[PDB]
Amino acid sequence: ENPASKPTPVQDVQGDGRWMSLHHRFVADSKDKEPEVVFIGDSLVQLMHQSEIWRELFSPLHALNFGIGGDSTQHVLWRLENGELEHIRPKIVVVWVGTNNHGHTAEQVTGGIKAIVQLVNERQPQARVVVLGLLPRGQHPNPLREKNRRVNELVRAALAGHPRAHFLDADPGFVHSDGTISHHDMYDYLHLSRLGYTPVCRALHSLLLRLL
Ligand SMILES: *[P@](C)(=O)O[C@@H](C)C(C)(C)C
Repeated sequence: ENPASKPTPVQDVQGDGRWMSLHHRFVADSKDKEPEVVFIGDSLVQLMHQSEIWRELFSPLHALNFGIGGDSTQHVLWRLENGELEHIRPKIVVVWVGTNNHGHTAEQVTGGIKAIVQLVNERQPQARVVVLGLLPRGQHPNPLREKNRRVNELVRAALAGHPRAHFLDADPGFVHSDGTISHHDMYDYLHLSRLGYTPVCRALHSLLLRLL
């Protein structure tokens, strides 16, 4: 099987049970709330909630943020199948995951993303699905930049004839002419600074407004 599309939780090898705690909180969120928009994915999704941009752009939309740092596609898939889509009927689900899929080919990662969209199409058939492209990373040109680009190309091709699945490239051009990414946009060449989130969230918020 494609390991990217075989649903599995993150095994606790540290001992504090943080991953399961987050999942359980999100499950409780879905049990208690009636969101119109559900965001799910990795640290890029999660930290969007920690910015002041969230309360100004996305809170008004009645949204839940189920991002978990370190998640790969198969982890998001497991979470969606194991409680996080229960007791809700969102209009839109936003998916952003795949940059952490180390050891998976771009094709496998694409397969994991397609599996996520399919599951959402089954459990929440009324919802439109928005998939964000994987952002570049690393200070200089490197294999992960090519990988994420290739995933974006493949995912975009997969979603193009899917008329309630929407591929969104939120990258305003973080990779400059000299091939570098500024630490002002990504403080560690992966996570987005407040300045980095600005054009990304603006792009997303715009799309969400059109669909909604
Ligand atoms: P995001 C891209 O999930 O950040 C990850 C790699 C951690 C630093 C492990 C949370």
